[PDB]
Amino acid sequence: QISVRGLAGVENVTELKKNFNRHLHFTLVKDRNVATPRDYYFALAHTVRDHLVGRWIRTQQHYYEKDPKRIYYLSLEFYMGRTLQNTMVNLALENACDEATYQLGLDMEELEEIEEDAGLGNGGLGRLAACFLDSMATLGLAAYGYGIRYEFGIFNQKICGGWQMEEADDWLRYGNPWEKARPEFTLPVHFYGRVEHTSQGAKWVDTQVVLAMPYDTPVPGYRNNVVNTMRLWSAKAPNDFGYIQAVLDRNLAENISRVLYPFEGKELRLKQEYFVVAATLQDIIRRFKSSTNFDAFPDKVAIQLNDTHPSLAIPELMRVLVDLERLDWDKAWEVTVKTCAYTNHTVLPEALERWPVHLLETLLPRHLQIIYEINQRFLNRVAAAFPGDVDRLRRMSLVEEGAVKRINMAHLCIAGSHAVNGVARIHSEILKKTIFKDFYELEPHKFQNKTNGITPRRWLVLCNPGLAEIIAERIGEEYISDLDQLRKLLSYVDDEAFIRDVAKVKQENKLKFAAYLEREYKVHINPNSLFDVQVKRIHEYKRQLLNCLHVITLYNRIKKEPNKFVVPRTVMIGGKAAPGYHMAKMIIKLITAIGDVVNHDPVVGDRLRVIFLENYRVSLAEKVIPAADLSEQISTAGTEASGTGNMKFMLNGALTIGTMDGANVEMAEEAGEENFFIFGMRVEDVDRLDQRGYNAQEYYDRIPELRQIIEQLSSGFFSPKQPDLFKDIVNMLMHHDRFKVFADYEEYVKCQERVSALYKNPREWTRMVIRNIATSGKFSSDRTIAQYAREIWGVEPSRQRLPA
Amino acid sequence: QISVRGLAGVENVTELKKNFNRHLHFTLVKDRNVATPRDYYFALAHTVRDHLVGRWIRTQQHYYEKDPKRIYYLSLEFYMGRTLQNTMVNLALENACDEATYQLGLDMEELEEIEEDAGLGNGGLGRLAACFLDSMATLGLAAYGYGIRYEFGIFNQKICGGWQMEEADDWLRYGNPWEKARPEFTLPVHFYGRVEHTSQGAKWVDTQVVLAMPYDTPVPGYRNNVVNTMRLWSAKAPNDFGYIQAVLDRNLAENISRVLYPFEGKELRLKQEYFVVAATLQDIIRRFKSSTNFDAFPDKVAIQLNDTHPSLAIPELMRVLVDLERLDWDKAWEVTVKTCAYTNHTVLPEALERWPVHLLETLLPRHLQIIYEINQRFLNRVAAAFPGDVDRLRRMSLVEEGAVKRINMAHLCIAGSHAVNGVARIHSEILKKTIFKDFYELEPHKFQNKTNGITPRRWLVLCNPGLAEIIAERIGEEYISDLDQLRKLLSYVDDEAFIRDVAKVKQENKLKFAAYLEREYKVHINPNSLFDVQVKRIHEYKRQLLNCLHVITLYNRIKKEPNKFVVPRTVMIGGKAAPGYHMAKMIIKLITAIGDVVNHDPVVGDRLRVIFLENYRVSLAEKVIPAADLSEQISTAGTEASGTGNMKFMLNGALTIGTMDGANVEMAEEAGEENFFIFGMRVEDVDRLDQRGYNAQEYYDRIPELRQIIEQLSSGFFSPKQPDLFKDIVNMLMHHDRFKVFADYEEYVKCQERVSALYKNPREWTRMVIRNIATSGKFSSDRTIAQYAREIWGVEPSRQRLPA
Ligand SMILES: OC[C@H]1NC[C@@H](O)[C@@H]1O
Ligand SMILES: OC[C@H]1NC[C@@H](O)[C@@H]1O
Repeated sequence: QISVRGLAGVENVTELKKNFNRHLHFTLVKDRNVATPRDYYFALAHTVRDHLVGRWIRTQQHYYEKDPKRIYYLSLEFYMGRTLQNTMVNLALENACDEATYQLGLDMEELEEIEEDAGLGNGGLGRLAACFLDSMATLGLAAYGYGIRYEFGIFNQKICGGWQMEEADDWLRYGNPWEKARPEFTLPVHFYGRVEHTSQGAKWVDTQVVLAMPYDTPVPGYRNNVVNTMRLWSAKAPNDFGYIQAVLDRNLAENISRVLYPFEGKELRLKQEYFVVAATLQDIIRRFKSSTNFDAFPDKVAIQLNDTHPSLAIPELMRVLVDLERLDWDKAWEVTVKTCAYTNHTVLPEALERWPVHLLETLLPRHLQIIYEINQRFLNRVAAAFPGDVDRLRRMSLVEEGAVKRINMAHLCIAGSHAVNGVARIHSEILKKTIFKDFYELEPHKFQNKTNGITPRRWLVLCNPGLAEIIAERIGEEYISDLDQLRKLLSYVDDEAFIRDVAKVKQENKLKFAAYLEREYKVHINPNSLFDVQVKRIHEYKRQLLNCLHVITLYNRIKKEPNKFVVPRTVMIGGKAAPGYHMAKMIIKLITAIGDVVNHDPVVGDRLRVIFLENYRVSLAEKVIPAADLSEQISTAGTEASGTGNMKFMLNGALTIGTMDGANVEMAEEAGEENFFIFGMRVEDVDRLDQRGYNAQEYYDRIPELRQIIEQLSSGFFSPKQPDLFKDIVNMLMHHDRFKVFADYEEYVKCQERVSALYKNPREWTRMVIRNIATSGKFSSDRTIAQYAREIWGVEPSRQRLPA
Repeated sequence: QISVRGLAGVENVTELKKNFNRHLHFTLVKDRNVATPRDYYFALAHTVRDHLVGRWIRTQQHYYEKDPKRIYYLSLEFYMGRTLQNTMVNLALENACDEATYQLGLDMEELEEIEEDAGLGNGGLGRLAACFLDSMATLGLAAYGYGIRYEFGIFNQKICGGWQMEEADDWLRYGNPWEKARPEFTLPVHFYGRVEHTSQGAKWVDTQVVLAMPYDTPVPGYRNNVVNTMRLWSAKAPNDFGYIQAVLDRNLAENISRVLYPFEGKELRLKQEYFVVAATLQDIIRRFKSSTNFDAFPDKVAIQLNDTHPSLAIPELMRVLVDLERLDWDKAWEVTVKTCAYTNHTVLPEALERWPVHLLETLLPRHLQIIYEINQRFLNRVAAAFPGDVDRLRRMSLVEEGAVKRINMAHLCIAGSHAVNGVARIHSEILKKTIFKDFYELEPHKFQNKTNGITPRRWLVLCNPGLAEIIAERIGEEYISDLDQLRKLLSYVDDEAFIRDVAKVKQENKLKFAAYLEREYKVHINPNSLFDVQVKRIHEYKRQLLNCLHVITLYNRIKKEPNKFVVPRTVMIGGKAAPGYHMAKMIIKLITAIGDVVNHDPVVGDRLRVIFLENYRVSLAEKVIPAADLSEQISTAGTEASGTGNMKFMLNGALTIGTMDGANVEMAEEAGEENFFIFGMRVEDVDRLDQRGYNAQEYYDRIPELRQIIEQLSSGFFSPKQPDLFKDIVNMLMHHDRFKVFADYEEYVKCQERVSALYKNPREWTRMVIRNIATSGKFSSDRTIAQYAREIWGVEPSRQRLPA
């Protein structure tokens, strides 16, 4: 249909049709009589997979020949979403498949909707890694994603009477046609045991052996015929493991790759972490030996560590080079530091892993020895650089004293890596000034920034084809792999035909999403209202509560002056809470409770709707973001390391209400502050407040509108049958608010009125939109990856094709 | 190469080659560079599978149209062996594939050897069901095998210092290309719960739901284009089943289809049994409704129950018809009796399932109620037929008193079935006279015989192509689906060219197997010796111990007169012992212990070898039976219900040494007693001995040669480092021998001398062989199945093709 999807020729369409029939017939073992839409989805998925694998074989063939420096991206989270459309777009098969399935009496869009989201990630970190794989392939890097094939992803979220219910994600129930099991490349991973010393170094012995089975998923670049590999590890018990009981207990080892953790210091967590690290490192070493001399290892291998999760890669690499390959400490260490780099994804104190010594002792005794020995040599470097600074010595130690003895894994990461980066400028500055100040003063050259990005493939071409077409009409298709080219849309801010087109696309997207809400969730929304959307994980730092306070203000204002005009709004909030995070679960209930009162008040009518979006995930993100008018990015300054949803919204025609936090600062810098709704405390202001002490009572005393809301919550206004249901929320807001919701309330409400004012003038809104879209180029993951490649890994990106 | 495999044409071979490459490329995701022989095996297996599925679809399509009476064969054992060659032969693809793989630089025979045996059965019962599926498809019956997809089969047997070690059978490690998972046809199976009564009948409530997932395996008929289905059930936990623990405990439900039991009254056993029954019955009912009126059910459905294992099918069918479909008792019962039939496979007291009431109460409360109610109505039938016979009432009851209360499942089987059969004439007679006398006197018309059979496809054409070719040269190919035609070989017993050919085939088979022993197991055997082979499960009734006593006699005779001529022999014994069957495990050790002494005695030389065959299984049976001269079938009279190995040997050119037990009686009747080495007690003689009382001491007192052997065993002759190792064996032989080994010793040794005498005259041996092969026609499973079809199920077999 459109230009951004490819050619629907004569030979391709005819050839696709007979491969569809072949897979339905031979692969699926069905005919037209018993074939359900799911079988049709599988037949198409298998047919498209055929074109991937041909390119996949050639790519790995190619890397064998050229022998380039290999990048290893290690994450415990790969938040992939659906694969079919992404695959069709990157291979230029979308129109051929659409025409081909049409000629068969099939709707392709109906088929796409049957694919389950890969349950392989939680949130930002996981989606980031997905965007990166896409970018890495698009830029011709010989890169590998490595992680765990969780049998059950992050839970599916169901709402029952306003409460989050968790239910298992059986995304694999019907099979995954994209993955290829590789049982022939299975690998031992060791646990417990003991250390023995011999005239010939240390030996790890009497170990429980868990086997690690790899599944491979192809990762297609954008129209460059490069197809990289994402390799995911599954746990499988060994074969010599009454007789019936020995076979049943094989389940115990296989529990490692069973569930993604929604930092909780459980053993199973540590085991997952070592599991992915150990198998991955064996694979990396094996691949390098098919190039003896580990001097060249850093020129052939780059390993990127994402948060403290794969931190054990450092002692593990040491263990292999020292105990097994017989290299001297100093040489092994030189190789480890040059190979590894460390990205920090968030400063949240409750996410920087600190393991108890008594646990590493039991589970990985040799690793503890290596850590102690790393710590010792590192501390002599500190001692010699800062003579007499004993407090620095204990601050910088990898070992923490007091209560239980712990190993700070972030400190390990810094010591054993040649580069350390944060994920947006302000965040990387914060690392340098606060939590890693000591390490920065010792090695200022390790510390870099790499502002996060999103892929324009999924996050524009795939999810918003309408917008993608009108851009291409004016400036052509080159922007898809070079998003900076969107600057050229600046010369169109005054063009009347373009203003109308941007506004029409937005309204089409809104109408569409409005109709999805009704069909699948029977809830009725006004499509000409302002689509006010906050979508991300539920957490107090993200301050869904601040949004809640605004929604109630608008409602109270409508009740006070009902016959006075207000810009209508649909307020949408979606996100999962962590299962044991009580406050987050209460917030969800608060939101749905506000909906119950507001959506059923006749005096309000269709002027305010509060909708909770159930089971927020990648594929729901692809539907809601194109339809949004207002992006809520309202974390307390200094808490959101970057964010990436914000970039998704910028790129899709939403204006942003936000604090100067994470990437917001750089988004506002790129579009100009005038084109951005910035409100609230900067980082400096939060610090000043922290010094004097935060007293929420003061805000309750001076702001009558806020006082009313607190009273309403306390007295059961939003919970008539359980008057004191939100007592924990009120009590937290009043006495124990770490994120200072009340302090940003006034300026947030004031900013919101300005958002409303501007929306009454559609023409000016849309011009402001154009200025955002036109300046979103910096936020491409192509740009991010290009920077990692040049400043960290030491490989040159490439835009060159591989033969078809 | 040969005529019995098909045409290797021009279009087929060319077309097979590009499908081989397609699966290697696209299915396997490999190229010539990384492709191991296993990948080549998988590429061929996938290519041949393509031709199956085309016929598979049409067959089920066909049955939908014609709507024939459907046969359901229920077994907890399906002992399938390898599938590739069987598949090639039945489709007539063997020569096309051989030529096709040759043109690619591949040896097909090398590839065949990479396929693992389906770990889905234990022994006779399991192999019987396999032969039957083959026969049912060959004879055009709309039949379905139903059972459990055990994740780990029967253990693999390893010998370590003469002892059986059990190790898990991970036959699925690399995947099974023959099966098709069907997640879309998953089914609930209920456990525990309670019964509630309502104005509207009984209700089963508060049940644990285990889900039952079906895997389908195609079952090709012989060159008739019929392809039936074998459906196997896998356990999978439900979706609403801290949060981490709820996901891990999903393993508990999935333990149902985890391991085949090597009758042990465990709960997990009962659960497996109910599991297969419940899901199977739901499937049967569903299929019948796509024909309201359950009067026609018996005309559309036949269910065959194999031993007491699927006995719960009877109360389960009642439960569905009464509680769910709302039929009256009497009508439901009429339907159940007409649908079900029961085969008994062995009279072994320790294999007739008797479950404790307290267990059925807990696990299946409604089923217990239905059983009690069945028992009540059945006992009124007994009371009215035999007025005043109270002991008959308690003998015939489904409920047993004393100690723990038990349900006799065999009694249930008889009451709720319209036919009951044994598996060889003598065995069916025994059922009528002894263990089911009471039931026979009440309903003489239920009781039938159906002598077991083997398939000539696997057990001649597949395993012995050499013999298959020389037969076809003289009489053509028609015998493969009509084995009675072997009678025509009678007119050849005096033909000189045929005598030589039979003898040459045998020697080729022997040379071949001799060379397999050396390569894979480095053990050196004389190929001109008499190949004396006893292969079957190790059990005292099978009397491997009697064979052992002969081997030691021969050895002692050689030591006494070393320079006297004896017909050289290789004595081969193979078989698995049940893990907790102590005596059987000791017997194995005894056999290997005899080997240690005998194979290393210089004075013996290559005149006697004792080899234990490790890990006896279907594919080893396919190698050893063609190579055998002497078939040991030496169970105590009245203990072997039929046997089937015996028929395998008869058909492959071995003479038989045996007791008049099971099918031996009918084999001797068909070939004439003169052409058979019958020895020992008949059934009548065992009875007479049982009456007087068995005193083994008496035989030890009168037979000096036997006395010597006992002394040797006791004094540590075969166990020098552990003198008293075989004390349990001696002690059992002497005081607690239930199978009367000593009583058959003299006549067994005497018979063995006659076997030896005849072997010195090769020409007469081979003529006697011809007379056996020529009369083995009755033992075809085609004949057996034809009889089940006509006398039990009420369907007419057919030899007609389906379109190609
Ligand atoms: O770096 C991935 C994510 N970590 C926390 C967010 O601020 C950031 O986008
Ligand atoms: O009927 C299957 C098997 N049960 C015991 C054996 O005698 C018989 O072949």
